Amino acid sequence: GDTIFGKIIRKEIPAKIIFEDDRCLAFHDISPQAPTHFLVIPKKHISQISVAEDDDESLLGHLMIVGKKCAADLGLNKGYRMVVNEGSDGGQSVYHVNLHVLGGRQMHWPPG
Amino acid sequence: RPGGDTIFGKIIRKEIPAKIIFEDDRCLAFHDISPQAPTHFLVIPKKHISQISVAEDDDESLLGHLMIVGKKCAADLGLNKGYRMVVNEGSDGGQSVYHVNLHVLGGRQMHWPPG
Ligand SMILES: Nc1ncnc2c1ncn2[C@@H]1O[C@H](COP(=O)(O)NCCc2c[nH]c3ccccc23)[C@@H](O)[C@H]1O
Ligand SMILES: [Cl-]
Repeated sequence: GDTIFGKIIRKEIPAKIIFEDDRCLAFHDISPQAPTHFLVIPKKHISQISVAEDDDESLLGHLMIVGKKCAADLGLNKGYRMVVNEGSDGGQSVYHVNLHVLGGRQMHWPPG
Repeated sequence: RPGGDTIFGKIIRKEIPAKIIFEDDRCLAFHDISPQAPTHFLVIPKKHISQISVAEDDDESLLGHLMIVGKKCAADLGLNKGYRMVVNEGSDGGQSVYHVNLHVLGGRQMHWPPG
């Protein structure tokens, strides 16, 4: 079913958009866990990484390339952490695939 | 040398031991020596890329392949309740081996924030 991230893609509710193309959208997370914390999501509604199809491989990599380019544009020259959550144990909060990018502070270990 | 001389390049060339889960022409999945969850493994490209910040545009398929392999390995390992994937960049990310590596962690509740 639809999620709040679908509404964001459709521009029905506001978000602070960082980057957009024909197949993905990057925007700041509304509940930031670091001084910079944004999401990169595909426009295709893949609900979770566990159901991603083989044909989605380059799209998923595109999310990471967009994410790293956005991180550089946002000044994260000391580094950052990328996260994808799956399911209950993964703490996934929205059932639309989303790549978190967090930086601007030391990220710790374990990663949750 | 194919893979470079980080410890992950050594693992790729079978020069240092690893507990391998899956291997193909593009990548390798193997268990982390310092697990942070009951299941904790890594998926790495066989092509040496030092860190995500220097990945090239044409690396998209390879990077996505790491995630597809990661999720397939997670299912094969019975992580039916979910898992977390992590890629660390640089000092603030906590990167400690400069060869791109995707962590897959599961078998317990992961917490927020992710470090
Ligand atoms: N022979 C070997 N066989 C198998 N695994 C090995 C290994 N040799 C090292 N490994 C693992 O390779 C991973 C590298 O992951 P990152 O570069 O993302 N650093 C994250 C940790 C961190 C190190 N310092 C930090 C500081 C802050 C946050 C996180 C960290 C670690 O989990 C190691 O256990
Ligand atoms: Cl999530």
